[PDB]
Amino acid sequence: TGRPEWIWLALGTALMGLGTLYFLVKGMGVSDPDAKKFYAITTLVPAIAFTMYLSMLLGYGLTMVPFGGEQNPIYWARYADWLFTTPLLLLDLALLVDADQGTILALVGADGIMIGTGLVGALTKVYSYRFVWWAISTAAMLYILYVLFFGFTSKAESMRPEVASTFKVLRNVTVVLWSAYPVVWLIGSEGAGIVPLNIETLLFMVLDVSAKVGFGLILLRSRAIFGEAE
Amino acid sequence: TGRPEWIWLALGTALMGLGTLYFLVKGMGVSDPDAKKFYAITTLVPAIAFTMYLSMLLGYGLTMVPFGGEQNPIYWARYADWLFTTPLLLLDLALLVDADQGTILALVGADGIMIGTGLVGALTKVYSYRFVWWAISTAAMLYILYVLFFGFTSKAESMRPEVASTFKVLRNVTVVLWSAYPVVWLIGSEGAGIVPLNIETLLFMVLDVSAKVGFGLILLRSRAIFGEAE
Amino acid sequence: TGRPEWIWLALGTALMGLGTLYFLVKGMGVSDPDAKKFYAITTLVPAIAFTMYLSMLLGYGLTMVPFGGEQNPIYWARYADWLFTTPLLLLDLALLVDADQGTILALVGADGIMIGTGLVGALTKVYSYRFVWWAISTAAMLYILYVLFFGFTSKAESMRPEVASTFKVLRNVTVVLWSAYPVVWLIGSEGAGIVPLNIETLLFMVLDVSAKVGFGLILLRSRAIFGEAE
Ligand SMILES: CCCCCCCC/C=C/CCCCCCCC(=O)OC[C@H](O)CO
Ligand SMILES: CCCCCCCC/C=C/CCCCCCCC(=O)OC[C@H](O)CO
Ligand SMILES: CCCCCCCC/C=C/CCCCCCCC(=O)OC[C@H](O)CO
Ligand SMILES: CCCCCCCC/C=C\CCCCCCCC(=O)OC[C@H](O)CO
Ligand SMILES: CCCCCCCC/C=C\CCCCCCCC(=O)OC[C@H](O)CO
Ligand SMILES: CCCCCCCC/C=C\CCCCCCCC(=O)OC[C@H](O)CO
Ligand SMILES: CCCCCCCC/C=C\CCCCCCCC(=O)OC[C@H](O)CO
Ligand SMILES: CCCCCCCC/C=C\CCCCCCCC(=O)OC[C@H](O)CO
Ligand SMILES: CCCCCCCC/C=C\CCCCCCCC(=O)OC[C@H](O)CO
Ligand SMILES: CCCCCCCC/C=C\CCCCCCCC(=O)OC[C@H](O)CO
Ligand SMILES: CCCCCCCC/C=C\CCCCCCCC(=O)OC[C@H](O)CO
Ligand SMILES: CCCCCCCC/C=C\CCCCCCCC(=O)OC[C@H](O)CO
Ligand SMILES: *C\C=C(C)/C=C/C=C(C)/C=C/C1=C(C)CCCC1(C)C
Ligand SMILES: *C\C=C(C)/C=C/C=C(C)/C=C/C1=C(C)CCCC1(C)C
Ligand SMILES: *C\C=C(C)/C=C/C=C(C)/C=C/C1=C(C)CCCC1(C)C
Repeated sequence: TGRPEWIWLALGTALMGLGTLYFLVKGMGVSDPDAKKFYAITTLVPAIAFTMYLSMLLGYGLTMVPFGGEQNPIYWARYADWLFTTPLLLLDLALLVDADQGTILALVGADGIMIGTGLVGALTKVYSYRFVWWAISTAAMLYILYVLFFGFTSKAESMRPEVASTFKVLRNVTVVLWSAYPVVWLIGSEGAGIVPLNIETLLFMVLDVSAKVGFGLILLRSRAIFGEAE
Repeated sequence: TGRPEWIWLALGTALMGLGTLYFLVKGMGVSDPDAKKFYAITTLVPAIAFTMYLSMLLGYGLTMVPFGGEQNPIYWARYADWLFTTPLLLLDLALLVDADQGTILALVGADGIMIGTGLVGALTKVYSYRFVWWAISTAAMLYILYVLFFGFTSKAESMRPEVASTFKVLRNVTVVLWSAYPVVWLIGSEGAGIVPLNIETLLFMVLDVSAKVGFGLILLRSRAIFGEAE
Repeated sequence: TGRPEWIWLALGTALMGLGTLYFLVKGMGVSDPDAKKFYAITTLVPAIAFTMYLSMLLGYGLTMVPFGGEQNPIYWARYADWLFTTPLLLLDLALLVDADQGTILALVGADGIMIGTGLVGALTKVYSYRFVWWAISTAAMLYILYVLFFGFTSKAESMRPEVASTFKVLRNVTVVLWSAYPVVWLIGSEGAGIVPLNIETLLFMVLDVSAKVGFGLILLRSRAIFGEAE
C-alpha cells in the first residue's frame, strides 16, 4: 500500500481474474472443435495477465533503473505479460480469417520484436537510447497494423458474412487499442516522465482490460467461432 | 562436494544421461512417421533434464534467496527444466489420443502457468507470498489433471485398443507422479522447511527420473506409437 | 567508441538492417502460399539479428564475467540472437525437403540445447567448466549436422530437381558455416583467449552475415520455394 499505483494494480488483477473465470465457465461443454480453439486461446490471455498483474501488485514484477540521475521504478512484468498475450490475440484474429502459415509467422515474429525491443528500451540506462528502442518497437507495430488491413481485411471479405463482420470489429478494436500503448510509454515514467506513474498505471490498466477481456467478450459471443454445420 | 545433496544431483545427471542415450539408440532406424514423432518428443525430455541436472551439480543452477531471516539455497534450474520438459510429456499423451489443437493449447498454457508461478514463488522474498504462488500453481495443475481424465480418457476409449490401453497406463502414471511435486515443494526448503534440502533433492530425483525415463520406457515399448499398417 | 570492436558491431548492425529491408521489399506481392512461408521465415532471421547487434553496439548486450582472475567482457546478446535465428534457419531447410514433424522437432530441440549450453558455458565462472559446456553444445551440433546429411539429403533426392539442387547448396553452406562457430568460441575470449576480442567480433560478424543474409539470398532467388503450378 506504500505505492500509490497499488489501487490500479489491485483492480487490474481482479478484472483479469474475473475475466478468466467467466471465459473458463462459458467454455465448458463447447464440443465444436473450431470454437474450442478460440476458447482455448482467448481464455489463456487473461489467465496470463492475471498472474503478472498480481506479481506487480505484490512488488515482485518491479525493479529500479537509474536514468536521468534518479532511480525510476520500472514494472518489467508488463513485458513478460505482453510477450505471451499479444501473439495469442493476433492468433485469434488470424485463425478467424484462416490466414496462411507464413503470414501468421510474420505477425508473431514482428510482435515478439515489438515487445522485446520495448523491454530493452525500458531497462536501458542511457536516456537517449530508450527512445531508439521505442522507435524500433513502434516500427514493428506499424508492420503488424499494416498486415491487419492490407493483408487480412481482403481475406475476410471472401468468407462467411459472420466472419467478415466479426473480424472487422475486432480488427478495428485492435488497431485503436494497440496504437495507444506507444503513446502512454513515451509520455509516462519509462520515457519523458510527463505523466506520473500512478496515472500511467491507470491508463495501462484500462487499455489492458479492454484489449483482453473486452476483446474476448466480443469474439466469444460471435457465431464466427463455430463451424457452419447442420 | 561441499554440498551434501551433490550425490543426488550426480546420480540424477547420470540416469538422465543414460536414459537419453538409450532412447536415442533405440530410435535409430525407426521409419514409421508416427513413431518418429513420439521418439523425438520423448528423447528430448531426458536430454533437457540431463543438462539442467548437470548445471545443478556444477553449482550454476543455484542461487540464494533471503526469506525467513536466512539465506536459503534455491535451485532455480529445476524450473527451467520443468518449463520445457513438462509440455513435452503432455504432448506425448495428447498426440496418443489425437487430441484437438485447442485442447493441446489449453494444456500447454496451463502447464506454463503452473511452472512459471512456481518459479516466482521460489524466488519470492516475502515468506507468506511464496504460498500464494504455490496455490495458483497448484490450481493450474488441477486443471491439467481434470483434462487428462474428464477430457482425454473419453477420447482414448474410441480408438485402437492398444492406444486406449497405453494411454490409461501413462495417464495414471502421470497423475500420481505429478501430484507429488507440490507436496515436496511445500514441506521442503522452498516452503515450510520441514524436510532438509538433501532429502528434498533425493525425492525430486526419484520423481524426476520416474516421470521422464520411466514414462518413456513404457510409451516407447508400446505398439500405440506405430500406425496400424500392413 | 571506447570499445575497439565497436566498428565490427556497427557494420554487422548495418548489414543485418540492409538485409532485412531487401528481403522485406522483395517479399512484397508474393502471393504463392509456399513462397510466403519461406519469405516470412527468412526475413525474420536478419530482423532479429539486427536488433541484437544494435544492443551489442549500444553496450546493452554486454556483461562482465570473472574467470581466470580477470573481468572478461561477454556479449551475452549473441546467444539471445542465435536462440531464435538458428531454429528458423533449420526450418527453412526442413520445409524445403518437406521433412516430417518428428524430425523437425528433433532438430529444433537439439538446436535449443546447443545454444542454451553455449550460453551457460559463456557465463560460467569456473574456467574448466566452460569447456564442459562447450563439449555438450558441440555434441548437440554434431547431431544436427548428422541429420542434415544422413537424414535429409536422402529425402531431397526424391523430390523436384530444383528442390534437391537448392537444398544441397544450402545444406553445404550450413555445415561449413555452422562448424566454424565452435572453433572461434574456443580460441576466443570466451575460451582460451588466444584471439583478442576485437578480432573475434570480426570473425563472428563475417560468419553471422554469411549464414543469415547470404543464406537468404541463395534460397529466396530459387524456384524451389514456389509451388509447381501452371
Ligand atoms: C467504461 C466506463 C468507464 C470509463 C472510464 C475511462 C477512464 C479513462 C481515463 C482516465 C483518465 C483519468 C485522469 C486523472 C488524472 C489525475 C491526475 C491529477 O491529479 O492531475 C492533476 C495534477 O495533480 C496537477 O496537474
Ligand atoms: C525402485 C527401487 C528403489 C526404491 C527406492 C525408493 C526411495 C524413495 C524414498 C526415499 C526416502 C528416504 C528417506 C531418508 C531420510 C533420511 C533423513 C534422516 O536422517 O532423517 C533422520 C534425521 O536425521 C532426524 O530426524
Ligand atoms: C567476401 C569478400 C571479403 C572477404 C574478407 C574475409 C575476411 C575474413 C577474415 C579476416 C581475418 C582478419 C585478421 C586480422 C588480424 C589482425 C590482428 C593483429 O593485428 O594481429 C597481429 C597482432 O597485433 C600481433 O600478433
Ligand atoms: C535500417 C533498417 C533496420 C531494420 C528495420 C527494423 C527492423 C524491426 C522492425 C520491424 C520488423 C519488420 C518485419 C519483420 C518480419 C517480416 C516478415 C515478412 O517478410 O513477411 C512476408 C510475408 O509474405 C508476409 O505474409
Ligand atoms: C517464430 C518465433 C519468433 C520469436 C521472435 C523473438 C524476437 C526477440 C528479439 C528481440 C528481443 C530480445 C530481448 C531480450 C531482453 C533480455 C533482458 C534481460 O534478461 O536482461 C538481463 C539483465 O537485466 C541485463 O543484462
Ligand atoms: C498510428 C499510431 C502511432 C503511434 C505513435 C505516435 C508517436 C508520435 C506521437 C506523439 C509525440 C508528441 C511529442 C512528445 C515529446 C514531448 C517532449 C517534451 O519536451 O515534452 C514537454 C512537455 O510537452 C511539457 O512538459
Ligand atoms: C480469482 C480467480 C483468478 C484466476 C484463476 C487462476 C488462474 C490460474 C490457474 C489456472 C489456469 C486456468 C486454465 C487456463 C486455460 C483455460 C483454457 C480453456 O478455456 O480451455 C477450454 C478448451 O475448450 C479446453 O479444450
Ligand atoms: C501458447 C504459449 C503459452 C505460454 C504461457 C506462458 C505463461 C507464463 C506466465 C507466467 C510465468 C512468468 C514467470 C516469469 C519469471 C521471471 C523471473 C526472472 O527472470 O526474474 C529476474 C530476477 O530474478 C528478478 O527480477
Ligand atoms: C491431488 C493432489 C493434491 C496435491 C496438493 C495437496 C496440498 C495439501 C497437502 C498437505 C498439506 C499439509 C499441511 C502442511 C503445513 C504444515 C505447517 C506446519 O506448521 O507444519 C509443522 C510440522 O508439521 C511440524 O514441524
Ligand atoms: C552421458 C551422456 C549424456 C547425454 C548426451 C548429451 C546430450 C546433449 C547432446 C545432444 C542432444 C542429442 C539429441 C537429442 C534429440 C534426439 C531426438 C530423437 O531421438 O530423434 C529421433 C527422431 O526419429 C529423429 O527424426
Ligand atoms: C520443442 C521445444 C524445445 C526447447 C528446448 C530448450 C532447451 C533448453 C535447455 C538448456 C538451456 C538452458 C539455459 C538457461 C540459461 C539461463 C541463464 C540465466 O538466465 O542466468 C541468470 C543469471 O545470469 C545466473 O543465475
Ligand atoms: C566438424 C566440426 C568440428 C568443430 C569442433 C572442432 C574442435 C577441435 C578443434 C580444435 C582444437 C585445437 C586445440 C585448441 C586448444 C589449445 C590450447 C592451448 O594451450 O593453446 C595454446 C596456443 O596454441 C598458443 O598460445
Ligand atoms: C495486452 C494488451 C495489448 C493491447 C498490449 C499491447 C502492447 C503493445 C502494442 C506495446 C507496444 C510498445 C511499443 C509499440 C513501443 C515500445 C513500448 C511498447 C512495448 C509499449
Ligand atoms: C519432470 C517431471 C515432472 C513430473 C515435473 C512436474 C512438475 C510439477 C508438476 C510442478 C508442480 C508445482 C506446483 C504444482 C506448485 C508450485 C511448485 C511446483 C512448480 C513444484
Ligand atoms: C546465426 C548464424 C549461425 C551459423 C549461428 C550458429 C551458432 C552456432 C552453431 C553456435 C555453436 C556453439 C557451439 C556448437 C558450442 C558452444 C559455443 C557455440 C554456442 C558458439
